[PDB]
Amino acid sequence: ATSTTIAKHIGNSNPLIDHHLGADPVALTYNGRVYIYMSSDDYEYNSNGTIKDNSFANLNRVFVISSADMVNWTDHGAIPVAGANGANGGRGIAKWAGASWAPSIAVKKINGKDKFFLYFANSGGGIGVLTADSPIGPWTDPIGKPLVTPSTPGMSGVVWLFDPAVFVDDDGTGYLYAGGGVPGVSNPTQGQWANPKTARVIKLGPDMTSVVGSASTIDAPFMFEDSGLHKYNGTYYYSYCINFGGTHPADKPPGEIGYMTSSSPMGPFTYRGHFLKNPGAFFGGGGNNHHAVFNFKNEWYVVYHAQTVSSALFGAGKGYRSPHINKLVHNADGSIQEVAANYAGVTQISNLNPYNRVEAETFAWNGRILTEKSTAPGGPVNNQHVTSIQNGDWIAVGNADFGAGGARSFKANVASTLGGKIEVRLDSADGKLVGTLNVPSTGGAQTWREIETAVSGATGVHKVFFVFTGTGTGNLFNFDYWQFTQR
Ligand SMILES: OCC1O[C@@H](O)[C@H](O)[C@@H](O)[C@@H]1O[C@@H]1O[C@H](CO)[C@@H](O[C@@H]2O[C@H](CO)[C@H](O[C@@H]3O[C@H](CO)[C@@H](O)[C@H](O)[C@H]3O)[C@H](O)[C@H]2O)[C@H](O)[C@H]1O
Ligand SMILES: [Ca+2]
Ligand code: NA
Ligand code: NA
Repeated sequence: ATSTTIAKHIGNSNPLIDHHLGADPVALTYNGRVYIYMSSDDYEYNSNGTIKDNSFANLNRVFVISSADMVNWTDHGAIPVAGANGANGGRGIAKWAGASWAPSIAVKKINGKDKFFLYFANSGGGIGVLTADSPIGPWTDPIGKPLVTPSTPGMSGVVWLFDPAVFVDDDGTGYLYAGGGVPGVSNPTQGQWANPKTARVIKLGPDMTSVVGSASTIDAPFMFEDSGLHKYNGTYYYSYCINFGGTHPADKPPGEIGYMTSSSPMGPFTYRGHFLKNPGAFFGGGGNNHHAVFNFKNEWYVVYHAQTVSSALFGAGKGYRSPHINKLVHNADGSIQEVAANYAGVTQISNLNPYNRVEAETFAWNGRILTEKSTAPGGPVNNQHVTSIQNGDWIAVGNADFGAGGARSFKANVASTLGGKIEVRLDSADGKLVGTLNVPSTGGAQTWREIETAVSGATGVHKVFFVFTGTGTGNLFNFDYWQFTQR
């Protein structure tokens, strides 16, 4: 049914979202929210409409979601990064780039103001950067040529010049890690598998949109891709995905996330071991492994991908990937424990306040809707709405705190051709009905009205379900934001 959750099931926190896909995740922690930026995985089909394996043909945008609590995620839509080959309908930002794989994100205070930098790979040929004054844009290409190419000093022996990771150190110096691939083309020797020497680190200029000096090689044993950097107790941890070829020793298992430490961001690094098995080990099958380690609201986590949504829909992952987050633990000696990747994920860290404007596209669970960029007046940058709403569809938030006094009323911004209803229920999709909002015909799908209705019996902490009903097909209404009022 639908009606039913695809993969992220009520009470579980992984995958983070399941109303569309998101590969190669990276995290930015910024002023009480974590933002996750992702390659734009999107199904490819044979001409007869049957699913086929991901060939990365759709990897020309960056999807962005954010959360204050690890359970409810705001969908910020897509950044149209790639602008070459007519990509993104002429509205792509980096006109030189045909692709925008594997984003990295950084924030640095420049001239007294926080500036944001989004890095990406134009497939395996070069890394670019876009800039913005907020974590969600709007975005500018201040170069627009690649930032790093094989002609950048120190980058010549890189096989795949991709998968950037950008770190801003405590002294404000930025560093870019990148590269991967295995030399030897169709058939690497054992020694080429064991020491590809294709990983690189280069210092960035103060502006974060230039490099200084030359790149240094990081000799990551069995390097493949997926550079990562985090800093824990004054030590720099370079992490990466271990390759799949050649014989491997016990301590460098194929397709797992390995890590190295150094007292300096540019090395020398020493291999320490491995902390994330292949997603296939946990969720069945196998595929590429991509990750980022981050500290959010004082806890260490890893964001990574797995084929958990595509598998649920098609009965095979086919290379189509979804974001997951689990806790990461450093030991007293500075080594990292194996991450227990799972569906349960991270328990909600803070309650949601239902008395502020909350985007309709801020939800923890759904069955089964879509989000798209919204014609509603006002709203946040790249404001989205919930759409593809049919009778019996629903969305839900985790742990909204109505307080002891509870809610007086409920408001929703909606656009509808024929009208419908939003039932507000506590705890479950068939739970206590605290109100029902009648969505009128507004004049059309792009004509917006804020509607208010009474609620009663909404006190304390509950999951909240918004259950959609109406007659006729197809889309009952679009749904932009909501807000409760306090008793
Ligand atoms: O090989 C065994 C194996 O074990 C199985 O149980 C698992 O299911 C598999 O995951 C695993 O196979 C490996 O799977 C990973 C995940 O996709 C592959 O890595 C990708 O390699 C290809 C290259 O063929 C990709 O696409 C290439 O990217 C370059 C970047 O420059 C680009 O030029 C071009 O479009 C492609 O050639 C990705 O880059 C990798 O993630 C292993 O190849 C595969 O053996
Ligand atoms: Ca909205
Ligand atoms: Na990455
Ligand atoms: Na639907």
